[PDB]
Amino acid sequence: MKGDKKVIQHLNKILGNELIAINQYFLHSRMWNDWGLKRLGAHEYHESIDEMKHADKLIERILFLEGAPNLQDLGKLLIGENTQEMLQCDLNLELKATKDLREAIVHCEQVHDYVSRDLLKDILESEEEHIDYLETQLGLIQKVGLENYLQSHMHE
Amino acid sequence: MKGDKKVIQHLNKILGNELIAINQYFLHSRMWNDWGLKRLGAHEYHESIDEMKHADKLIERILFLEGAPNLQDLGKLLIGENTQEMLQCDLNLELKATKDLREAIVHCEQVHDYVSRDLLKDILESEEEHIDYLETQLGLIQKVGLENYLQSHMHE
Amino acid sequence: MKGDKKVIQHLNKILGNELIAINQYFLHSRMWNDWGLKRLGAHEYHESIDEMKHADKLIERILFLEGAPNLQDLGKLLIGENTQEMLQCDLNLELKATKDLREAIVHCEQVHDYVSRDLLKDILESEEEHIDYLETQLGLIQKVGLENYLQSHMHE
Amino acid sequence: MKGDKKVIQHLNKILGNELIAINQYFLHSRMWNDWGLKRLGAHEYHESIDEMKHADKLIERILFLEGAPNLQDLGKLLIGENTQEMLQCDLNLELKATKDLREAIVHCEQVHDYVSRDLLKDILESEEEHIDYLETQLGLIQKVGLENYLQSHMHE
Amino acid sequence: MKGDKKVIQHLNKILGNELIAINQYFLHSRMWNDWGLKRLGAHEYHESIDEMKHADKLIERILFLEGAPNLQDLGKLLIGENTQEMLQCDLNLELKATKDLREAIVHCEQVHDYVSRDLLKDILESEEEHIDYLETQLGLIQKVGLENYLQSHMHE
Amino acid sequence: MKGDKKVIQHLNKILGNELIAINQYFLHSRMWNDWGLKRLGAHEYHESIDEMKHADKLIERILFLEGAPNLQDLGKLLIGENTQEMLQCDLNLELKATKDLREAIVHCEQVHDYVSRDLLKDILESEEEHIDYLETQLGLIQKVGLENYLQSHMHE
Amino acid sequence: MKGDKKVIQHLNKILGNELIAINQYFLHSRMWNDWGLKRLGAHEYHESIDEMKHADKLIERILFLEGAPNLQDLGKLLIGENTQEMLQCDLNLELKATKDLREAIVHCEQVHDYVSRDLLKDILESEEEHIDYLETQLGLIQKVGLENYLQSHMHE
Ligand code: HEM
Ligand code: HEM
Ligand code: HEM
Ligand SMILES: [As]
Ligand SMILES: [Mg+2]
Ligand SMILES: [Mg+2]
Ligand SMILES: [Mg+2]
Ligand SMILES: [Mg+2]
Ligand SMILES: [Mg+2]
Ligand SMILES: [Mg+2]
Ligand SMILES: [Mg+2]
Ligand SMILES: [Mg+2]
Ligand SMILES: [Mg+2]
Repeated sequence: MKGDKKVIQHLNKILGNELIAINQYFLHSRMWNDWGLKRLGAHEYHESIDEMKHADKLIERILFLEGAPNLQDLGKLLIGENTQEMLQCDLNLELKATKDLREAIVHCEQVHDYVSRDLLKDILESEEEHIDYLETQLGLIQKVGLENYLQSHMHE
Repeated sequence: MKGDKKVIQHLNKILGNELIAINQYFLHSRMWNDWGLKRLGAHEYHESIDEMKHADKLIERILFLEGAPNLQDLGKLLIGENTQEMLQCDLNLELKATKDLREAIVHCEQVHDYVSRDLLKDILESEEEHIDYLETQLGLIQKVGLENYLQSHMHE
Repeated sequence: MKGDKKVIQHLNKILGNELIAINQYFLHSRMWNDWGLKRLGAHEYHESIDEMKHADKLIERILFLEGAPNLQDLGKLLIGENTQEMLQCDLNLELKATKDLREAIVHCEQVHDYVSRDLLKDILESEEEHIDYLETQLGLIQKVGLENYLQSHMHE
Repeated sequence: MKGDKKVIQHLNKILGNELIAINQYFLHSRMWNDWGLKRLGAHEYHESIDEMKHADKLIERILFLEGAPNLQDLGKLLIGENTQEMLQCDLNLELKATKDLREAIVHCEQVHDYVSRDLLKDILESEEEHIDYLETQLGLIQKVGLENYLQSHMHE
Repeated sequence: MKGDKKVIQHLNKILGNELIAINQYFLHSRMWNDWGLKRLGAHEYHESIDEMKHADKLIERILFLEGAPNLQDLGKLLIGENTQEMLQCDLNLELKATKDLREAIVHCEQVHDYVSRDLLKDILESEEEHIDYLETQLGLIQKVGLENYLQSHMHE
Repeated sequence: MKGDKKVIQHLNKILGNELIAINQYFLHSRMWNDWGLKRLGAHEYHESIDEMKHADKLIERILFLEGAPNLQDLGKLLIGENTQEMLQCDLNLELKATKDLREAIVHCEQVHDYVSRDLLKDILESEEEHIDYLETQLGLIQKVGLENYLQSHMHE
Repeated sequence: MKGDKKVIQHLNKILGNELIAINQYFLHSRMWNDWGLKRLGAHEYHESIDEMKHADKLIERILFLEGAPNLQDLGKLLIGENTQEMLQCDLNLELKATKDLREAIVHCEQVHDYVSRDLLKDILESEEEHIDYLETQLGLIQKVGLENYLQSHMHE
């Protein structure tokens, strides 16, 4: 089914966002696991997996719409050097991701690609939940203090 | 069954403290969830549900006694701005609530409405349990420090 | 995550409508139960629980958007005094609730708060279900007569 | 297998009658559901699924005999404005359908297409069961009065 | 609940398309079964059923909005003559159906019927899935050859 | 029960047709098994069994009507050289059987042997299902090519 | 544990080959699914996941050896335009990978990183397995013809 050319370019840019997210989160997860902070390791693993499945849905929809998914161009991964940095790196990436998603939905509505709008909304619902998770972890670092925070995240 | 007009007014006043407590404890619980203090939030939600169950039995009786239950005149919620303050706000609401129950129960006794008294004594017993919980948390903030106390209420 | 001010104002308004509905529907339920019309009491109870869950999710959404939920302001409860009027009251409240949900959806769309839009769309479909129930009961009173209608809501 | 061209004509006629029924009964079922007469909706809904199954078997048989099933020429639906009129419309349709069934069996017998005859006899048997139902609902409306009849069909 | 009269008109037009597809997919399913292409027959059978489900919802919504569902009017079936022709007819039909769905959605948004919108969107997502299936069968016919393609759909 | 002399003679004739088919189908089945076309072997085996069950019920009826079942005079088997001719041989035999079944039924009706007619109708229904099967296989050889057809019938 | 810095440069090279592999195989999978070659898509999906597991174990050995994993530099993805090109692209990549694996292993042996060698020997076995699969599919396309080969990979 021939899709709108700019819809597809939007979808490929979200995909590019999801592809940065997949790898940033995966490496952060394995750093935390590596330092002995398993609870964070595991939680960040699942965030990564989540973006993979978003990427999958985006690849699938591009192909249906007779476009060409772009998995070659990998943007800038924001890699913190401590827990507090890592969390804010992921939050910076999610805030870039959310306005880009918002850009695309406006366009889908213009051209009446409502199915693609809905796909993007469900993705946007999920990135807003990751923002909440992330912000809240920064808050808890202030309320309980970094050392307690890390302590609460050694084990599962 | 025609009731005592003043009992009904005591019952509506107790009902009135219940409705404040429902909205306050509920709002406090979501606040605590929102901040990542999910254990504090789950406890406070069950407190709110409890107050809902008292209101339901109060309403039921008022109607049996051919009064008119008052769900319209909501009073002032005591919303704290941090955890210590939120606990103390629940406490104050409860000290007020218990003084009004003791007064209701005196008048029930005087007019021989012994079933209404038994209801209020049950509720009173539940409010004193609540007070014990709140006083023990404040106690615990002091023994272990606010930071450790908040850490032990992040997860379940 | 900071959200649009007129959005949060819109949510606190929808929330205010829910709180009216919680109290009004709960009291009508206990009223129908008190009169021996257990089937109406059961159904009306479950409407009140529905409004409660909607209010929980608004409250959760307002806090994430860094707003301050308003459980303190409680509008005019519309209590009927017989079955026909309590139903007509519920309906009038629901029609006001859906005019406000539409306007608040319009606004979330303009400002690209698509997740808050989707939440409200969900609540709105719930309210339209409640409107269909309310309207059908009033038609059924006309079809089978009030006495048969009440007979059919005696037993659970 | 090449069948009698005229037998095929009858089968296609019978089919058309069943296509009217499907749509008539479905809409009637859904009108009744919409008025909160859930029991009449449910029964009428099964009458509709019933005619769909007859239609399936007529389409299969037409094809086997190398006919062309005609699902294009939808005849006149008989929609009522109230329960009693809806039932009387169902009764009118069914009585036309059995006159045609008997015509078609007469021709099947004549050309020795005994299988087709048997197919139409089994349909005829269902159609007579449906006549019996409709005549009995109309007779019960008289015996218990419309308001009781409809009360009895409010809930499943 | 009073619906916008031109929403109801669109709903009835979508209903009208659904009624064509029901009859057209069912007849195609029974042709394919009759030719021994039973995997094609079953899959086509379930596309028919799914359209019957969309019709049901559309009739249900129209009656709620005080509309009158049109099941008397049946547009032009596109009956193919062989497997390629039948699939292409189903695709042509689906392309008309998605166009009218977008048009109806634009209008629902305009008059703020966001629930009708959401329903129409769910259907559109289903219609688009049927389009992918059809385009995909047509493409496979080209990759594997018609003889093999049909071979692969003889047995269930 | 002394049955009609000519009814009994028709039943012996239909039995003779069954006896041919039994042997013809059993030999075709074992030829297809012997050539490694096991799915055709199995299917033809079950057609053989079915004609055996028909021959049983005819023998039981003939004996009840005080006749002599003729199992001795075996008509001409139509044995084919390749899959295509075997299916066509089966079909030719099935078309002679249905002709004799129709003439026997006509006679049963004139002399009012209605139970014999009902027996013969059930067999006719089975034979038409076999005619359907056989014609459909000859059509699929045309559609997928002989080599694919046979390929799809090597393994059970 | 301070590990050899050139080993760590190998591992990051092996890792960067896995990262090409993941994306390449995951796009081929989804192209195959989008063409209806669902058995090819599923098989290539699992090759993708397999490489993702390889990528995970290398990141972990690197972090433990005190190096910094590189997920930022995405190699050249070899994306075919038909099934046969797709498989040769996979094979092209896998021979580049095995070359790099053997280099890296010889170096591990020099410095006595026997444990990183054993991890590399395990990955090398996986890739040789995948080379066999890919060669065998190319050789099967010659033996059975492309139309049969794709036909056999339509369904799962
Ligand atoms: C750094 C690169 C990647 C790493 C390290 C990685 C790692 C993993 C791991 C460990 C799993 C779990 C496999 C299992 O044991 O079940 C997984 C699953 C998965 N991956 Fe990846 N992956 C990467 C890239 C990608 C990409 C680029 C995509 C899509 C474009 C993707 C899509 C998926 C999907 C759909 C799953 C299945 C998730 C589920 O349903 O559980 N991955 N990945
Ligand atoms: C801001 C106001 C309120 C909020 C947010 C609220 C919310 C809730 C929620 C989320 C539940 C759990 C329902 C479920 O998931 O099954 C609940 C249950 C319940 N509510 Fe409320 N509610 C409110 C006011 C009230 C009032 C005023 C009453 C009674 C007069 C009431 C009576 C009840 C009862 C009896 C239950 C069931 C408890 C049980 O037996 O498990 N609620 N409410
Ligand atoms: C007004 C148009 C129609 C409507 C609204 C409609 C609706 C429905 C619904 C809701 C179902 C049940 C689906 C499920 O939940 O599984 C159904 C089943 C079915 N329909 Fe229809 N349908 C229509 C036309 C037709 C026609 C024209 C035919 C055949 C020529 C047909 C054949 C069938 C069959 C065979 C079934 C399955 C019955 C069973 O459960 O065994 N339908 N229909
Ligand atoms: As083949
Ligand atoms: Mg496609
Ligand atoms: Mg009373
Ligand atoms: Mg104490
Ligand atoms: Mg927050
Ligand atoms: Mg045929
Ligand atoms: Mg209505
Ligand atoms: Mg005897
Ligand atoms: Mg270390
Ligand atoms: Mg080899």
